[PDB]
Amino acid sequence: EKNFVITDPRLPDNPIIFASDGFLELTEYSREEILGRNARFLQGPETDQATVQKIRDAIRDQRETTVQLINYTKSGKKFWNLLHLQPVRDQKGELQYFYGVQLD
Amino acid sequence: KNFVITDPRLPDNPIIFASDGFLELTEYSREEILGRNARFLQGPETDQATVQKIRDAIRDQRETTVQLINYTKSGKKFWNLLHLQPVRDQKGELQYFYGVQLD
Ligand SMILES: Cc1cc2nc3c(=O)[nH]c(=O)nc-3n(C[C@H](O)[C@H](O)[C@H](O)COP(=O)(O)O)c2cc1C
Ligand SMILES: Cc1cc2nc3c(=O)[nH]c(=O)nc-3n(C[C@H](O)[C@H](O)[C@H](O)COP(=O)(O)O)c2cc1C
Repeated sequence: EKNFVITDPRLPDNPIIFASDGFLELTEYSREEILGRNARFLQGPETDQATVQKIRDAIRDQRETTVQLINYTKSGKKFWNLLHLQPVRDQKGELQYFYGVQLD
Repeated sequence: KNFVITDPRLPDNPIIFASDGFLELTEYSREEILGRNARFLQGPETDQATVQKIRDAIRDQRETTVQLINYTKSGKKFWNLLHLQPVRDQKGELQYFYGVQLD
C-alpha cells in the first residue's frame, strides 16, 4: 500500500534516488542494490515494450500516467505492478524529479 | 498516495519532497512547503502527548505510526494517521525520514 520511488531525470539515465521499504519488500531488492539505477531493471523478456512506450511518452512529455506492466522481483518472481508516475518541477519551471507509486 | 520526505541532516529536519496528494490534502503549494518542518500542520487541538511520541521516534530514529489533528492551509481540521520511517545508508548514516499521511 506504500510502495514508491523517486527518480532524478537531471542525472544520467534518470536513476532511482529514493525507495520506500515497501518497494524494497515488493521487489526483493535492497536499497544498496537499487540506488543509482534506472528502474528498468524490474523489466524482463516477457514485459511488453509497447506498454513501456506509454511510460516513455509520459516521461518525454513530462506528464503523469498510470500503466500495468510485467515486472520481475530480484529472484525472477513476477509481481503485480500498476505503476503511477508523476513529474515534479521546481520554482523556475524546470523538471526536478519523477515519483512513481507501485500498486500491487 | 500522500507522502513527504525530510532531511534530518538539514536544520530542523525540513521537508525536501512532497507528493501531489500531500499538496491536495493540506491545501498548500510545493513552494510554500519545501524547506519547512512538517509541524506547521499542527495547531490548537493537536494532542501534545502525540507530538511527543513523534518527537521520541525521531530522536531514537525509529519508525512509528500515530493519529493526530492537523490543519489545512485554510485552517480546516482533519485527523491524520501518520506513518514515519527513517532511512539510512550502508555506512549507518541517517539520511532521510519519509512520512505517509492517511486521512
Ligand atoms: C519514477 C519512476 C518509476 C518507475 N518505476 C518503474 C517500475 O516500477 N517498473 C518498471 O518496469 N519501470 C518503471 N519505470 C520506467 C523506467 O524507469 C523507464 O522509464 C522505462 O523503462 C522507459 O525507459 P527506457 O526506454 O530507457 O528503458 C519508472 C520510471 C520512473 C520515472
Ligand atoms: C517525514 C516526516 C513527516 C512528518 N509529517 C507530519 C505530519 O504530516 N503532520 C504532523 O503533524 N507532523 C508531522 N511530522 C512531525 C513534525 O515534523 C515534528 O517532528 C513533530 O512535530 C515533533 O517535532 P517538534 O516537537 O520539534 O515539533 C513529520 C515528521 C517527519 C520526519
